[PDB]
Amino acid sequence: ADEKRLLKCILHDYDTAIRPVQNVSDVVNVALEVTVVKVIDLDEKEHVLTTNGWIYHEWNDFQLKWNPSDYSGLKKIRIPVDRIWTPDIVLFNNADESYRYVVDKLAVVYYTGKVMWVPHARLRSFCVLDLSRFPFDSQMCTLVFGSWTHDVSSVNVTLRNQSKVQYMIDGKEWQVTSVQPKRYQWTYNSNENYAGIITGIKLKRTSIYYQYVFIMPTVLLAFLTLLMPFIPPLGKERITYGIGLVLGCTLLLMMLSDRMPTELGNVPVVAAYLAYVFVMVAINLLFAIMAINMSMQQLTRVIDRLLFGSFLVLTVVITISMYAHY
Amino acid sequence: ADEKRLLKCILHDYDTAIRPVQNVSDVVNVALEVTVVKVIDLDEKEHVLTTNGWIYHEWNDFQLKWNPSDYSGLKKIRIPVDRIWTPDIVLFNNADESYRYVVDKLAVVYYTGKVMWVPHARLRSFCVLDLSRFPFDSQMCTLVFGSWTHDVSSVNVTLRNQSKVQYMIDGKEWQVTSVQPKRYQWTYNSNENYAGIITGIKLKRTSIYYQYVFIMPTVLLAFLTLLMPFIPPLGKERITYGIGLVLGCTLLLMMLSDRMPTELGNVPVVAAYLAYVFVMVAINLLFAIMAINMSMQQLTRVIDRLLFGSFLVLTVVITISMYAHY
Amino acid sequence: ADEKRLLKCILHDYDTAIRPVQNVSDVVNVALEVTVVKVIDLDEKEHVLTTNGWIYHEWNDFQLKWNPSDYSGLKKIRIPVDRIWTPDIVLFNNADESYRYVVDKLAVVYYTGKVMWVPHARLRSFCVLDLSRFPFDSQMCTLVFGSWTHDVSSVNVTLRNQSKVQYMIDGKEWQVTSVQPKRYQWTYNSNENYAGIITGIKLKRTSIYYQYVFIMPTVLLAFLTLLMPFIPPLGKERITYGIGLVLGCTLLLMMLSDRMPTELGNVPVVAAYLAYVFVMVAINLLFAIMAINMSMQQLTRVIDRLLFGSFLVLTVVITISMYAHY
Amino acid sequence: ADEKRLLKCILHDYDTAIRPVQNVSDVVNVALEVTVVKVIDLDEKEHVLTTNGWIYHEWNDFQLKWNPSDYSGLKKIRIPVDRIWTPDIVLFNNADESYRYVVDKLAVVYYTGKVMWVPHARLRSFCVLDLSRFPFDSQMCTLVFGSWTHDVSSVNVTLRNQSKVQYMIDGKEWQVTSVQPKRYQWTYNSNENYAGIITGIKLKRTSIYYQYVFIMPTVLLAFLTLLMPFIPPLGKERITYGIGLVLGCTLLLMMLSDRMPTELGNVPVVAAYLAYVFVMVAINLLFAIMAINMSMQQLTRVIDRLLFGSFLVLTVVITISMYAHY
Amino acid sequence: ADEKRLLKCILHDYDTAIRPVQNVSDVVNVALEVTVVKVIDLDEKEHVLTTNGWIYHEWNDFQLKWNPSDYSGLKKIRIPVDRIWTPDIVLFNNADESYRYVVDKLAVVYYTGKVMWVPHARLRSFCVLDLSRFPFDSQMCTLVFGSWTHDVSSVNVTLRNQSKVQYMIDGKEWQVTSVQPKRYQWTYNSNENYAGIITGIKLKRTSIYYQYVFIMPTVLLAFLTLLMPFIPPLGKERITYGIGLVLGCTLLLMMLSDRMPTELGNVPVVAAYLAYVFVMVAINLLFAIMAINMSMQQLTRVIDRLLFGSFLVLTVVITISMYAHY
Ligand SMILES: *[C@@H]1O[C@H](CO)[C@@H](O)[C@H](O)[C@H]1NC(C)=O
Ligand SMILES: *[C@@H]1O[C@H](CO)[C@@H](O)[C@H](O)[C@H]1NC(C)=O
Ligand SMILES: *[C@@H]1O[C@H](CO)[C@@H](O)[C@H](O)[C@H]1NC(C)=O
Ligand SMILES: *[C@@H]1O[C@H](CO)[C@@H](O)[C@H](O)[C@H]1NC(C)=O
Ligand SMILES: *[C@@H]1O[C@H](CO)[C@@H](O)[C@H](O)[C@H]1NC(C)=O
Repeated sequence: ADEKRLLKCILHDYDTAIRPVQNVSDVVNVALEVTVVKVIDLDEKEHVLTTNGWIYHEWNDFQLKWNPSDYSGLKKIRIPVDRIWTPDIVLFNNADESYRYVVDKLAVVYYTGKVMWVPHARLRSFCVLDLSRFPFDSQMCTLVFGSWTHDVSSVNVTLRNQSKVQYMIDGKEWQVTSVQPKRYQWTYNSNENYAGIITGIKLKRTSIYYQYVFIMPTVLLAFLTLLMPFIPPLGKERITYGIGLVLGCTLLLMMLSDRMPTELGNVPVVAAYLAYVFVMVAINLLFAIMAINMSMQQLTRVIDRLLFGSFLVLTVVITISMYAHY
Repeated sequence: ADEKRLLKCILHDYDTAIRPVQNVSDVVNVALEVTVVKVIDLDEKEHVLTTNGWIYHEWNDFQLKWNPSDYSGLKKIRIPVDRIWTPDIVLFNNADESYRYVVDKLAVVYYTGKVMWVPHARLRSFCVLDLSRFPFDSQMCTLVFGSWTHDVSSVNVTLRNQSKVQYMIDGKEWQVTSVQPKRYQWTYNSNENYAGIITGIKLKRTSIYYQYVFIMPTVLLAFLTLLMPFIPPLGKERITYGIGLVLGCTLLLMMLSDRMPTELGNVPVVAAYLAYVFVMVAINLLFAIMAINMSMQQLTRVIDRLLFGSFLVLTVVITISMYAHY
Repeated sequence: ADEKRLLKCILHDYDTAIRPVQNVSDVVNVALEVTVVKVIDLDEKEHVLTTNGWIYHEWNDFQLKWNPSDYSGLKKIRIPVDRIWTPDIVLFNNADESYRYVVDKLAVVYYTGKVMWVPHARLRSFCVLDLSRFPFDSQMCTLVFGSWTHDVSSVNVTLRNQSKVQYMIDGKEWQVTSVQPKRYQWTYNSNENYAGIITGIKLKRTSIYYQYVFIMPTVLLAFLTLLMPFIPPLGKERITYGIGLVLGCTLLLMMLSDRMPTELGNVPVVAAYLAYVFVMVAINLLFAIMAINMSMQQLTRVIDRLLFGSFLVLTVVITISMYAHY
Repeated sequence: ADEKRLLKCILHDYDTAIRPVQNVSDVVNVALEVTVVKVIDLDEKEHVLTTNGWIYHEWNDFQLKWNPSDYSGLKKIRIPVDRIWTPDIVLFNNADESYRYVVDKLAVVYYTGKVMWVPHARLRSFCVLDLSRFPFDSQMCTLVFGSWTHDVSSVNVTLRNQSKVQYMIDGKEWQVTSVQPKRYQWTYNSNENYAGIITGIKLKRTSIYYQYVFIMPTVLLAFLTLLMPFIPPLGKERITYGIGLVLGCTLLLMMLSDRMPTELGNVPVVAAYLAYVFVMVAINLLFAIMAINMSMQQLTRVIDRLLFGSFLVLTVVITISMYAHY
Repeated sequence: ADEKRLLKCILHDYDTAIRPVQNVSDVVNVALEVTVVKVIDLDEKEHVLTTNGWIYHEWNDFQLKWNPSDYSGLKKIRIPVDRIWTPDIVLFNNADESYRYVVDKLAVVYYTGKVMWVPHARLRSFCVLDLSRFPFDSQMCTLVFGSWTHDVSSVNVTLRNQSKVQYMIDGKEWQVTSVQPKRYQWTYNSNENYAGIITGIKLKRTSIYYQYVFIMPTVLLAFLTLLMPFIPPLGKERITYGIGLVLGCTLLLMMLSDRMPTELGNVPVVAAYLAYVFVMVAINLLFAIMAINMSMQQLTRVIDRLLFGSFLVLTVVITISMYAHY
């Protein structure tokens, strides 16, 4: 055939380690354009982001060079990567033990050595999450690419000439805002410098799950605690009501802890509000016990009325402070 | 022997990278028919679907050709895939890090190059699930196959001529309705175009587990809350009963949060009903507190009777709104 | 040496793809008998069965043939499978992504071509569980083996001449009853026919863990629920005691749903009894509420006495209905 | 160099399948001594033991034979296992799907063919646990090694001549008692026999975690239940206190069931004590209900005093029955 | 080209097993410098530490040598590890089944044989954690490297000449203090001796999650317990309040046990304080029961006043003893 002849005549002595350059001092302008097609998940327990995407490689090759006119056209040939040279561009903060690939076993070539190896992969990266806004958070994550082994003296990791990648991959759990990728000059040491590509993915949470699971039960428990001071001390249910709120707040705290991650910086607003209704319960149990001991003149009516007013105004201001996020 | 000499004569210089076509401009008509023999699971926590099945490959081969009359019949020979050409048809939204195979190490051949590579695999795909009807939902799943590396200019990914695949794989947990596969012409970019095969599996949930675990306790707590307004204010148990319902609703909310997935769009109907009975408990506890403070003329009888009637009508209408699904 | 000489002389041109037969129309009589030496687990959550065992392969080989008389005896030679032909017999409903092996890297040979390859493996299969009797169930499991690629026209998958495998692998968690293997002729399509070997493992549950965790607390909660009607209505404890039973039943339902699997058909007996004690606490709370509102002539004594009699007889008859299983 | 000359001159025709013996009837005396350097864990949920260690191989080799006198000394050469013959000695109850290795890629050799391959591995084995004494248990586990493929007619799996391996690997979670390895002749069938090596590791639980998490709360709730009969029937708190104990024992039962394994033989002592205190709560709630029923002559004082005495003596005798273990 | 001919001329007969030394008695001075760039996690459940980093390997190579002057410069060439010699330096207490690598498939070489292999890896090691100060702890962990197969007679595992690695890679969950690495001479046996490089990472916990989820609810439950002696015995709520505290403490214990690791030595301070609050509730319920029995002259007022004083001083002193950690 003809493709077999081309493979025989252009993979004669092509070692998979030799740098595909003519002049040793010259480098190869390896391009890159990473695209995320679907974000899988963002687990804050281990600060892992799992996003499905494809990485667009493109580099010139001095050794791969053939003319189509004598070889009957055939301007598109597909070569597996195991037989041609390959850049070592990998994601720096990969979560997986090994950097895995999907259909990264075949790369197209052109007559002017213009390979377009495009692996697809489930990138598992690390990003910092600011849970101060949690769950109404906008934790932007970063995907980073580059070569750990060789540096700018070997390859010039550059961005694609056409960077029309202003896409919005809207999902059912997150809304994704793509950020135009940039190039930064990494410095392994003082003498030598490396190259790197940064891309940004801004995640805005649009799922109702966390609101329904935390905000509604917590605010409604705060609602019952707001009505705590009304029960008369002699009813023998005031302290029982308070301890019931203790149990309910403890259950909500256990659930939130089961959900909210261990590796945390500042406390989330929902966790703070749950803690704050918990101390609400503590303080108004203090006042209920004081009132019942004093009952056995009865001026406790003014006391718990002003107490109710103070808790109304302070709880509503903390609630609006929390709501200002959304 | 005969098979050994046939292998020697037909694998002389068959590289595993060369496209098996005579004319370079011509393509190879690769067929496909995916069949699901047993669905394993559908985990909505990560929107993953695990289904066991086999995928049927069929393509003509120009190079592999022999006459059986001189070679003593032998119309069926079994060749491992590592020695012959192979299409890169893969599932687009694979959940696994790598696209794994089961007994995809041997493919049959015919004298007119008519290979029948039939891998078996545990396909792990992604689905979009409308949790509104959950658990009485019909979350359809799609399995999509195609070639990421090479495109229509290389292969024509086409459906089987005989598509009698109207089967129903009825399981003990899901009712599976097969959908006749379709072919869609994927467009990687404006200049180049690709091919793809999409199949559908409609999943009907027939498991008693979910409604037993959620609907029964939730409607039961709704029943108990419905009876709350009879408890006299002076009995010192109405508030205790209400806080007991608070604790029960909190426990049901914890179970729902543990089971119902985080990656959620609209709220499920069972979650809505649970939140609705939870705010029910809030409101009728408010009325109980107002009644007990007003007790210490006693018109609360008419008040809680009309209250009970209003909650009868609204609880029955929300319950029948839920039941309209089933 | 002599073993190296034999290997050089009898593995001259032995490709690992050629069918080891003299006449092409003739097939090779591959024997098989799977033996389970220790069952690991049976997880009903994903219908997975993990059993450790060994699979006995035995097939004649036309090509491998030498006389020991001129080769100084030596009737026992060990060959790794990577260099000899191997049947593709695999388990049809494997749960693992790939069909893995243990010490399946060496197979013995005889002078009259009687290879006795015996892999050991952790078989991970699928079972259908009739959990109506759960936990006092007898969920039988089936292990099925055969060749997906090649069929009866290639190999005759048969049982061993002697099938004395009537063993009982009694464990500390399961009673294992082996079933003699059977051969069934699988039909991939109308024109072609395949072969398969099925074996059965009857699993009796002898563990006390599930009993102690579910039946004892459930029946004792039902016991307390039975005593609820004796509490006088005016004691302000009947409603509190009833809601305490409601919370206890809710917690027990949480733990049961945590343990009992999602992929379910008919409801298990313990789950039915738990739902039934939920109904119990609901109904007797209804009657207690009616009694307390009616208290404010007091004929409720006859009412709750006949109520206790009716509920005692129905609870004991349902309890003996459950006990009839064990 | 010189080591390259050794490698060229001793790996001339070294096949990795030939048995390293001169006379075919003779066997090779393969020695072994497994050593555990750090036990990772013992999970009773799946009866798995994860222990880090190294396994010591030692066998004579006929083909490796060279004298240092003409070869400039060099008594120490390191050979990777891929080019040298190795025995198939593998753990008989391996828990992993495949038998994994750590730095089992290089083995030393001597001039008198005395290969000393010493792999390191995380052995994941199966052992039987007597949960009766749990947590104050001494569940000894066994590691068993041998050759599944070939038998005593091929290798004589023997123990090290110097077996001074009476070490104590004391950890922060388990007390490890080493047991001298023994050799047994495994019988695959009646005609042929195999070989095997047993080592024993006795695990004494010295952790305080299980005591603090189960014994303390269970005995403490038992302490509260012991004081239940003092509460007067008319105080309207005896029944509420009893149901609070019901909820407490239910919570401890849930957490214990979450921790205690499913694959269980006889009931653990802590589980038995928890069941005992739970039926304690049932019985004394029965007596409280009867006392309040007769409350509405009051001879109940003698009744609950003698009840307190009898249940105190039986509580303390069961407690000392538990304490006899520790 | 030039790199291709250099590779042909310098990988003529370079086996990947021969020690790269001229004199057999001489050793090769393999250097090492480990760097941790980002700690992932420290899971005390299995005493595992996951830290992302890179390992700096550097060794002389006698065979690998060229003169750049006649080879047109080219002072740095990139070579994959599969074709050159490699040290077997690995982490001694690796948690993973196999020692995995990231981009450890390419190593640079210099003209004076100064290979500078720099693998990157997710080190999963074992370290001892002193849970006494937990969560306000400083549990140091150790990473250790060395050669299990060959010893000092083969390689002199030395530390980097420039050890300016005094970096503080502070994260959002742990404050990381690097410790300058040291060299220790491991002794496999009496006759032979090995080498090893040890480095230390001091991990200070700065996360707010742990104290927020444990100490705050625990200290506030102790606070609520402290108010208990005020409730009058005749109010029929003191026993109910106490049993509510018992249930809350039981829930808190269940949550802590879910979080606190099983592999434990000394009890953590938070767990001890929780045990103290159980003792709190038990003792004050005992006194409450005694007071209510004695109520039916009333000198109990002095009793619970002095009880409050004694328990307040004991709780405040244990609280300040706990706070002395932070
Ligand atoms: C790499 O490309 C950038 C793009 O502007 C250029 O500034 C830089 O000089 C290039 N470096 C090399 C070594 O080619
Ligand atoms: C592929 O097959 C479809 C089936 O009708 C046909 O319409 C299309 O033209 C074919 N394309 C090529 C490139 O053969
Ligand atoms: C396979 O063996 C069975 C055993 O009786 C026999 O009935 C059948 O004819 C055999 N088939 C072939 C193709 O040898
Ligand atoms: C193996 O060694 C044991 C050690 O005493 C010996 O009793 C036995 O006879 C040996 N067997 C063979 C086949 O060498
Ligand atoms: C290894 O290096 C250390 C560094 O001082 C030195 O003390 C020791 O003697 C060396 N050993 C060998 C065998 O070179």
